[PDB]
Amino acid sequence: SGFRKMAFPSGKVEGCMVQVTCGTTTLNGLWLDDVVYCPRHVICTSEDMLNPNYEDLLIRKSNHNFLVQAGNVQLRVIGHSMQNCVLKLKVDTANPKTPKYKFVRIQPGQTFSVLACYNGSPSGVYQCAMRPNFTIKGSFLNGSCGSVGFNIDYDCVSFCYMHHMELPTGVHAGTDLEGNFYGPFVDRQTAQAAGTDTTITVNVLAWLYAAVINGDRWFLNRFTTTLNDFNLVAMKYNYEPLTQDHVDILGPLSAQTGIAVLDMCASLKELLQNGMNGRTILGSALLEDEFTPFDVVRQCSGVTF
Amino acid sequence: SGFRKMAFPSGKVEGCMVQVTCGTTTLNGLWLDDVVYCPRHVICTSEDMLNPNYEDLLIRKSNHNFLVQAGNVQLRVIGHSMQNCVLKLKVDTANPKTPKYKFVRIQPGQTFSVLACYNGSPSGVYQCAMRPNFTIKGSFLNGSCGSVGFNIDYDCVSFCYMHHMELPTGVHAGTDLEGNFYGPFVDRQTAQAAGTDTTITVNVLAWLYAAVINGDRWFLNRFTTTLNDFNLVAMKYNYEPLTQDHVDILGPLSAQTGIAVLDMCASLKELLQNGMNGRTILGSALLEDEFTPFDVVRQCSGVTF
Ligand SMILES: *C[C@@](C)(O)C(=O)N(c1ccc(C(C)(C)C)cc1)[C@@H](C(=O)NC1CCCCC1)c1cccnc1
Ligand SMILES: *C[C@@](C)(O)C(=O)N(c1ccc(C(C)(C)C)cc1)[C@@H](C(=O)NC1CCCCC1)c1cccnc1
Repeated sequence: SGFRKMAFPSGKVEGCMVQVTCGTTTLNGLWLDDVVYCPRHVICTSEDMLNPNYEDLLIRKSNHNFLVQAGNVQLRVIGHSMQNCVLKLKVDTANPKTPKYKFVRIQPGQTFSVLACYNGSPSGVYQCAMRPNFTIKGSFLNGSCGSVGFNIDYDCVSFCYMHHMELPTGVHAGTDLEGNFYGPFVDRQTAQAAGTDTTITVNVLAWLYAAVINGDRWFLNRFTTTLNDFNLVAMKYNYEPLTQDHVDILGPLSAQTGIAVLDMCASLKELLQNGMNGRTILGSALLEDEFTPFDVVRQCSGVTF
Repeated sequence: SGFRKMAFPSGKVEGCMVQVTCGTTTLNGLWLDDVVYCPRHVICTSEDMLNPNYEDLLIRKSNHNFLVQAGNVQLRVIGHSMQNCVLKLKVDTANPKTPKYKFVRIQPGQTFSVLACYNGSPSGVYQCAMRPNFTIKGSFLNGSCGSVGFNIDYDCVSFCYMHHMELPTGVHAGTDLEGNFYGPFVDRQTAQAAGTDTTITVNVLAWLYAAVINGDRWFLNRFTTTLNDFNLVAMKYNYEPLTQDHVDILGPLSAQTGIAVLDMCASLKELLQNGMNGRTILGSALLEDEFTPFDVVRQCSGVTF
């Protein structure tokens, strides 16, 4: 019983983190087989952070300008390239601790674990979600660039995020591991604003199902509703619209609790119109939207890796 | 910027988890050097879960009845003992992946990371606190016994908790690694109730300091107060009383924000008397008490391991 913001075990990623230095900037790289991956802005200097031409800045750099350390060790760069917004440094030694892995580009509403690193050393692990506006509400300090986000499927690590920057609003932006940013953000010191951040409806429903499984029943009601009529209420409160694919993704939880999806939508509707009245659900006093339906089943059914 | 429930990287503990079977019960053990540690109730059977005599049950068991697996491997038990409520199984192979470690018995209000395991395989990692009534509000399913809680200090793992059981109220109880329970709980299927669960005041203050560091300023007020007068308000709302040691532990955060401890107490007092008025602090709609002063500085100053 119980329900917590649970991250994946980080062991397999810990072994992959290295420190990357170009001139005087030091950030984190990801060492997989014989390639090190890091944000390309490692090659920036102070004055061209406003509008750097990375291609131009790269002509003035050779293999030996990039210093890669894995712990106290030193690795030899024998090649370098730029793929969108990440650098790929080819090194002489394949990581002995490379796990089975793949690169995935996740969708908004999806969640992942973040291993926050500084100087190539892991500091902590937490869960977060890709928000509908393609930011993440992370916990990152100066130096955290190149930290990565991942999901684990048994023995296989799926890398989905590499941290690049903080926006002046305090939320965070980054790329997939092919270096394409999530959202419309660029790796420059310009005015970049996030759009409207709406609530991930299918995740809130999943979280109500978890509450039910754990015995928290007070919000369930007599009412039912329709997809169209719920989405009317969703739009006034800035909730993502619910589709039949979302209804289908909720099937497993519906089956376990005996509660149909549309009856749970009816319960959410009342909580949006009348609030929670100083009550709490699963220890929280607001509707939580960073647990996916899969996050819920894994926590309340015990999937291992 | 940002603030999340952050756990320690779990790599060093992952390598220590093994599967322990006695007859037909399978739970998790902790393999450190040539000893495996697990809850002694692994030797229970169905009918004597009401009141087992562990000493008696142990006379009918020899080394070869205990099966220990580390992954697909099998380890040889060459000795066994009972220390309070844990079994120590002596095996023929020292764990090659033993980290530097120590056993610590933590105090209420202190926090740690939990690696939830099933069948000796890690499932997820999260943070929790030892509550003032010596329970923990964890996330554990059947099979999770023997999962451990730990803090990390650079390279050294401090083990503080081993999970033993769930109470019928849904919270969790366990031992230190010397097998002495936290609280008055016993490893039997009897009516065991937790006492009053009060709020950890020094942790709430620490969390207000984190909010300030992250720019969340709206709760700060003109008032100040006194230790005695704050504790009057604390007792009506079931908050732990604040001592001068607690004031001193908050010194670093006070120094960083320029805000004296007693002025922050004045702000907490108003939030207890008038509530938060539908506002939120650090994304939460209630006062969070599972971050210690050290948790805060580590997150908002970047300690690595
Ligand atoms: C990458 C690193 C380690 O230097 C860093 O911490 N940060 C960063 C990221 C990108 C850049 C440029 C502008 C693309 C070169 C510089 C610095 C900071 C960060 O993003 N600061 C931003 C704040 C205002 C807008 C411009 C830069 C960082 C700080 C906290 C969390 N993540 C990243
Ligand atoms: C240990 C294990 C893996 O069998 C288990 O999951 N649980 C458990 C713990 C202790 C016991 C005895 C009674 C001491 C032998 C039995 C089973 C359960 C658990 O604690 N169930 C309790 C619920 C009602 C009171 C008696 C037992 C468990 C379940 C969920 C989370 N943690 C532990």
